[PDB]
This record gives sequence, structure tokens and C-alpha cells, in this order.
Amino acid sequence: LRAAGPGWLFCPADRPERFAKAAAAADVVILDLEDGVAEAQKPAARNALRDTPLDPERTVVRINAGGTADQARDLEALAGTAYTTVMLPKAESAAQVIELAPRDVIALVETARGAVCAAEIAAADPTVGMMWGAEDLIATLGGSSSRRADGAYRDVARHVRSTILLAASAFGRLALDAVHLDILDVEGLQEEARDAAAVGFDVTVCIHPSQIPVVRKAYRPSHEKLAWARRVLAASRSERGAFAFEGQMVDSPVLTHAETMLRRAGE
Amino acid sequence: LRAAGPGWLFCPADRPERFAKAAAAADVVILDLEDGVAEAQKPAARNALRDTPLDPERTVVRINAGGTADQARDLEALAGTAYTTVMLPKAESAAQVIELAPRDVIALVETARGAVCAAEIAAADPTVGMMWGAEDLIATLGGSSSRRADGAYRDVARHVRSTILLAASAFGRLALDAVHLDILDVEGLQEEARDAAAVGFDVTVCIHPSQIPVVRKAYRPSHEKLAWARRVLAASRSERGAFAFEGQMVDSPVLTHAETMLRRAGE
Amino acid sequence: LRAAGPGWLFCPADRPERFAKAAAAADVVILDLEDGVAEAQKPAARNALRDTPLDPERTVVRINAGGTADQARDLEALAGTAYTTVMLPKAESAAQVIELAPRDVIALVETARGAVCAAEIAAADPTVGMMWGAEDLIATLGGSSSRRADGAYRDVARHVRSTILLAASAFGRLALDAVHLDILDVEGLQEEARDAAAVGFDVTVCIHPSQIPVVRKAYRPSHEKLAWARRVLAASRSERGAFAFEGQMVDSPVLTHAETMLRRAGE
Ligand SMILES: CC(C)(COP(=O)(O)OP(=O)(O)OC[C@H]1O[C@@H](n2cnc3c(N)ncnc32)[C@H](O)[C@@H]1OP(=O)(O)O)[C@@H](O)C(=O)NCCC(=O)NCCS
Ligand SMILES: CC(C)(COP(=O)(O)OP(=O)(O)OC[C@H]1O[C@@H](n2cnc3c(N)ncnc32)[C@H](O)[C@@H]1OP(=O)(O)O)[C@@H](O)C(=O)NCCC(=O)NCCS
Ligand SMILES: CC(C)(COP(=O)(O)OP(=O)(O)OC[C@H]1O[C@@H](n2cnc3c(N)ncnc32)[C@H](O)[C@@H]1OP(=O)(O)O)[C@@H](O)C(=O)NCCC(=O)NCCS
Ligand SMILES: [Mg+2]
Ligand SMILES: [Mg+2]
Ligand SMILES: [Mg+2]
Repeated sequence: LRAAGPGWLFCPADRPERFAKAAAAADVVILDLEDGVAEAQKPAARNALRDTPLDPERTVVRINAGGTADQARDLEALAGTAYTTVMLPKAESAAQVIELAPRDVIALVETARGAVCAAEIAAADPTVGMMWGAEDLIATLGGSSSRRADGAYRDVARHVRSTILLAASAFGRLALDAVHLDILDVEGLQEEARDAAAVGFDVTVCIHPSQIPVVRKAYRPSHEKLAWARRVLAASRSERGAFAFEGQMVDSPVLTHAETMLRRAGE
Repeated sequence: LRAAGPGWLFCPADRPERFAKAAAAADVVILDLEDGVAEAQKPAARNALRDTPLDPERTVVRINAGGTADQARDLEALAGTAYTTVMLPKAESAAQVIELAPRDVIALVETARGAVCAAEIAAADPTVGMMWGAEDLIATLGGSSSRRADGAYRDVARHVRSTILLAASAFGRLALDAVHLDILDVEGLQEEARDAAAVGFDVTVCIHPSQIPVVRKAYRPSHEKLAWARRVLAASRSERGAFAFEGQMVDSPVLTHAETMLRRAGE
Repeated sequence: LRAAGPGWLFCPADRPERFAKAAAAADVVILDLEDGVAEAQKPAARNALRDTPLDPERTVVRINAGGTADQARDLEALAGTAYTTVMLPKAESAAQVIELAPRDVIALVETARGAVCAAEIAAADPTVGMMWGAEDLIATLGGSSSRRADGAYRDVARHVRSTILLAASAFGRLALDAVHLDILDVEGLQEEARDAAAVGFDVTVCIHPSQIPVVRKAYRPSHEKLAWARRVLAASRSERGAFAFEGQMVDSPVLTHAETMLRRAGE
């Protein structure tokens, strides 16, 4: 999975006619049995998932939250598939992840409790990834909007995003940035995904295939950035330790950032 | 307490002549025995509490910090009243809350230690709410201003606000947003309360009855938002699952934000 | 160490010809054996440490990270010196600090794990201070830049900065702000230092002697803040408890901010 591109794509499990397209456009597809599908449509979604299989090495299935009758039906259904990685919505403790063993688990922390227990969830053995959800977050806080007038996330959402990035990285898990619900707001998605790439998120999860090209381009460093990385790496080959390059103190971790941009560009 | 409006108002306990005015203007009155009252005036303040009752169902009393002789004298003064809900300043541990049993406690976290321990404080059995305080926070950090030139809270205060909001919601406690000290700054207050309302705070604490109307208004969504909520919900009942509405991916938690808007207007 | 001014300065240990200049420019000097010095220059740095001593009372030595052969050689080298305070890079647990007993440790938290464990690190018995580092942080997250286009730290870094400030203050440890790598960027350094001084950081670490006067300046409150502090403290000497002053509500912690402004001026 860590070898798949950054362009991951949700597609509702009761929409099998879209599966192959989802697979085609995206790096990894998340087949959704949760919020994407109404309760009356779950069983059909579960039949589709087993009737219309995708490459299980590039497909994750978002099941329902722990302690729900739906999750048990999902697990019963997945029994009849070859999918080994699931996403857990409303992830709220290590126990919720651990009981999914031996499947690989991407924990979607999208509640206060989850936020408070982030590191615990990250540390759990089955965890291979962490994602965060702004909208469920606010909803469970009893709020009404995740962003301010100007489109930026409200503080608590920004806070949780950092918390999840830290928890995931501190335990060597993948970090996935939140979805961008404004389908046509290409510009905002781009800015969001450039920043996500810059701080070390591994994935930006998309909800529409038109988003994928934007995310992929956004995870390629700017031309001026690659130029810089090339320059500082070259200059460092004539240096021992800390030096000044173009007005700034360079040393090990900065050289590490440069290497990372060049790796991302090659990827 | 969950049943009162968002407009809470401090009034120092040594000004019994303002108690009825406060009760009249506010949803809940916080009678203050701590910072609002000089040490030399505390004993008279305590006398005021016993001599000028307010409806104990709409009235909270902020006592002094744990381990202080003042707190001991507050509790014995309080033995002569019907007040069963107290606010604990400088709340720094679960033990400080638990020791106040059997009273209900709103923890005011306004120290670094408090912030480090917020989740533990919120989980404590008597806790029914959490509030944060930016000014003691900065004071205890060794700092000198909680806000930038432009009026925004400095990063650490913004950080603690979110910490407390999450700690409270994670254990189902009321969340109270900090006081706005600039009494004539109606605009700043409104901007604060509007965002507090959006992110799930239940209350904005006020320090002047002129602020209640502002907080009450801010907690009722704008016309534009209510129109949208009506719209999204209406469409939602012809919808089954995730759909697109006005360019936005909509599902479950977005629907929940809309309900919450309408609930807040209804309230 | 809490008695020296806020202008701390890094100097790599491989460059002993600058030791006295740095000791002259700065309040405290951090002699560096880690990232400022290339692996092949380490042994000479160590030689230089023992052979070119500075006032141990105004010098801290940044050694290498826990569990490395380098750190072992560092301590071995320090045995022949009078330096009793060390800076610990990549601080990731209480155990890494505790093993440095009986030396005093400034923990430099600059990884996600460190951040997740900040309070644990802060509480450890040898810790006397905390510092954070944005660039190793970003590097370990798998990111490529600590700052946005406008120079502002990205969120996760801002988030980590507050974590450290809060962790260190919760256990009474010194707090040290991150270095400013853009040597020429006086204005940004000024703006960071000013804000660091406002939220209670004790120190801004510098990486070039030309930065120290900016930092010292930044930590001295502006003439306008000082006149305010004077004004408010004077008015307060005629008041009892909370009072309105120049449109703001004033009580204890506001009065404390004023005292701290005037203390920083006198210092
Ligand atoms: C929101 C949504 C229902 C919009 O559907 P829509 O109205 O058909 O959107 P469009 O009209 O723009 O679709 C255009 C094309 O993109 C395809 N498409 C859109 N979203 C897709 C998706 N999530 N997966 C696969 N294909 C998708 C459509 O099939 C269509 O393809 P086609 O024209 O070649 O036949 C759909 O985008 C979707 O399901 N998004 C994700 C929902 C989800 O999983 N939420 C759960 C977690 S947030
Ligand atoms: C700041 C403060 C001392 C100013 O008092 P002030 O100088 O009288 O200010 P104003 O002149 O504008 O007050 C006007 C009116 O509002 C009333 N008022 C102001 N603050 C009030 C309060 N907190 N509670 C009840 N009434 C209040 C006054 O009674 C006065 O009423 P009146 O005109 O009918 O006589 C006062 O607002 C106050 O005590 N606020 C709360 C402080 C506190 O509790 N701090 C501790 C925690 S933050
Ligand atoms: C980056 C660095 C090598 C720049 O070196 P430089 O190119 O010689 O810098 P300048 O040209 O601006 O030098 C200006 C003067 O200040 C001195 N100076 C610069 N940085 C200094 C430092 N960190 N300590 C002591 N003196 C320093 C120089 O020696 C020079 O003095 P001089 O004229 O008497 O010879 C130097 O700033 C440095 O080593 N900074 C700290 C690096 C470090 O320790 N990083 C680890 C943690 S971030
Ligand atoms: Mg969700
Ligand atoms: Mg206070
Ligand atoms: Mg570093």
C-alpha cells in the first residue's frame, strides 16, 4: 500500500457499475459500506462487493464502526472476499482496531474520543494507517460547520489533523488527509494536498475521480522546489556539516527535505 | 444545565446588588468567589452567597483552587446554600474534581498542567463541563499577552481551546468557551461566539450583561445557513446515500450539521 | 541557567575558533556535536570541546541521540570537561533523558514520537528544559517543508510548538523556541521572538551572532505595552477585584501579564 500513489478514491459499495472506473482512475480504491450507503442499501452493497471484486492489493473496504450490527454483517460479507485491509470509521480505541485482526486496518479518527486516544489507536498491532474526518468530527462535537467563511478548517479540525499526522508517524503508519467535499473546488483541493504532501501525509483521499489528477500533481513538488532541492544537495557535496546556502542555515534535516522532494518527483 | 441558553454570565460574589440583574439578563449566572474578588473581600463575598440566593438550577458558583484555604472556606460557606454545581478554577487533576463530590463540577482548565491533563479531568465522575481560560494560561506560562496585535488568540491559547473542546466532548461534558475581556468589542465577541457555536461549544461565558444578546444571536445560525440546511435536508429525503448537492458531496454527517443548525434556530 | 537572558546561540564543536566570539555575543552558548558537525568531524569536535573550554555555567553541549555510538563517544568526551548540562536531540522518551543523569538535560523534541511523549519527557527528573525543532520534525514525518509560502510554520509544527511549551511549563521546565534558519530574515525572527516572549518561552535559540540583538530586543516589551502595564498596575492599586480599565475587564492574571512585562523590561 505504501507503494501505491497518493490518489485514493472513495466509491460507495452499492454502486458496482462504477467500481472498474474507480479502480481505473485511482491508485487505491476505498469501497464503502458506511456513510456512503444508506442503511436500506447495505445488503446490496455487500452483495456487490463480493459479486464485483477488485484487485485486493489496491482496494480497501471501509466497514462500519465497532459495536454495530452493520459491522458484523460487513465482516460476515468480507468473509466471502479476498480483501485484507479495511478502514474503520469513528475509530475510538485500540480495542476496536485489535478485534479486526488479522486484517490490516486504517483507522479513521473522526470523533473527539478518537482524537483523545489517537496514539493508542496508532500503536495497535493491526493499524497500518490513520486518516481523519472533519465532518463527523464536528457532527459529534455537536457543531454545524467544519470550515470558516473563507474555506479554511476551523481550529479544532486543524488540531485533530495534526494530532492524527503525529500519531501515525510516531508509530510508522501511513497518514491520509481528509476528503475534500467541494467537488468543483479544484483550487482549494490543490492547496490542501500540496500542504498535505509538504508535511508528510502519504495520501489525500478523494471523493470524485476528477480529483485524482489534482492530488497526483499536488504531490509532485513545484518546479522551483525541485530546482532548490537540486541546488542544495549539490552544494552539500562540497560541505561538511552545517553551512549557509542562499541566506539560510543548511544541515542534515533540510538536506533530508530536499531528498524527499526529489524522491516524490521521481515517484 | 444542558437545558439553558448559551449565555452564561460571571458576576463577582461581593456584588450581591447585581445578582438579580445578572439572573435576569443571563441564561446561567456564575457567582464568582475567586479572581473577580480580592482576598480581603472574599469573606464578605461568601456572606453574599448565603444571603442573596439565586435559582440554584440556573446558578453556578466558582470557588477557589484546590489545596487553598480559600477553597475550604468556600465549601463551608456553600454548606449554607442550595447550590450544587461549582466551577473549579486552575483545574489541574482528576483528584481536584473528585474531591468536590458530591457536587457537579465545571472544570476551568487554565494552566499548562490542566491542559496536559484535560482528558483525565473531563473523565472524572463529578465533571459535567469544561471551560478554558486564556489569561491564567498565559500568566502561568510566564507569558504577557494572550492575543496578537490583530486580536487573534496566540497559538498556544488556540491549542488549549481545541484541547478542552475535545476533552469535554470525548466524555460527554458541556464545553464552555472563554470570556471576551474587551467589553466594547462586540465585533470580536460575535466573531468568537459564532465560531464557538459552529464547532460545538455549548456556552460562551460572558462578563457583562451587554454581551448576552450578542452570544444569544451568534449561537443562532445565519439566514443563509438555515436556508441551506432546509435545502439539503429536503433534498436528502429524496436521496438514498451519498449525493451531490450544490457542488458538494453530501452524506450523513453533513446532514447532521444541518439538523443541528435547525435545532439551534429552534432553540 | 534560568538567570541568563533569552539569547542562546548554537556553535558547532568542530569550529573552536568561534567559541569565544559566541560566548561573547550570546547569553548562553550551545556547543554542538550532532547535526551541525559532519560525522567525520565529530572526533575533532570532541577534541575541541575538551581543549577549548567555556564558562560551563553559560554553556550547554548538544550531544547525539539516544542509542547511538556517537552519543556514547560524546559522553566519553564530556567526562574530561566541566560541562554539566546537555541538549538531547530526537528526545523520544523519559528513559532517554533519565539515562543522562546526573547531568541536567534540555530535551529537544523534534520527532513525532517525541511530540506524542512530550509530557513524559518534560516530567523526567534530569529535564531542566524543553526545545522543539521544526525541520527534523518535518523530516521524520516524511515531509519536505516546515513553512508555507508566506513564511508561517505549517500547522503540525505550530501544533508541536504549543505542545512543547505546555509540556515544559506543566513541570516548571525552561521552554526554548526553535531556531530561525533564514539568517537575513531579521523581520521574521523579530516577529517569532516577540510572540515567543508573549506566550512564555524563556529563550529563542539562535544560529548566528547577528540574531542575538534581535532576540534580546524582542524579549523587551514595546514602549506601548510597558506604559500600559504601568497604567494598569497603578489603577489596580486603588481597586478591589475585577475592574474595567480602558474598556477591558481586568483582574489577577491580566495584572500578572503587566508585572511580567515590567519584569522583562527590568531584566
Ligand atoms: C458524490 C457522487 C454521488 C456524485 O455522483 P455524480 O452525480 O454521478 O457525479 P458526476 O456526475 O460528476 O459523475 C461523473 C463521472 O464520474 C464518475 N464518478 C463520480 N464519482 C465517482 C466515484 N466516487 N467513484 C467512481 N466513479 C465516480 C461517474 O461515474 C461519472 O462517470 P461517467 O460519466 O464516465 O459515467 C459520487 O461522486 C460519489 O459517490 N462520491 C463519493 C461518495 C462516498 O463514497 N462517500 C463516502 C466517504 S466521504
Ligand atoms: C468589569 C465590571 C467590573 C464593570 O462594571 P461596571 O463598571 O459597573 O460596568 P458598567 O457601568 O458598564 O455596568 C453597567 C450595568 O451593567 C451591570 N453589570 C455590569 N457587569 C455586570 C455583571 N458581571 N453582572 C451583573 N451586572 C453587571 C451593572 O450593574 C450596571 O447595571 P445598572 O446600569 O442597572 O446599574 C463588571 O462588568 C464585572 O464585574 N464583570 C464580571 C467580572 C468577573 O466576574 N470576573 C471574574 C471572572 S472573568
Ligand atoms: C552557518 C554558519 C556556518 C555560517 O558561517 P559563516 O558563513 O562564516 O557566517 P558569517 O559569514 O555570517 O559570519 C559572520 C561572523 O559571525 C561568526 N559566526 C557566524 N556564525 C557563528 C556561530 N554559530 N557561532 C559563532 N560565530 C559565528 C563568523 O565567524 C563571523 O565572524 P568573523 O567575521 O569574526 O569571522 C554559522 O552561522 C553557523 O555555524 N551557525 C550555527 C550552525 C549550527 O550549529 N547548526 C546546528 C543546530 S541548527
Ligand atoms: Mg465519516
Ligand atoms: Mg482565570
Ligand atoms: Mg534537529
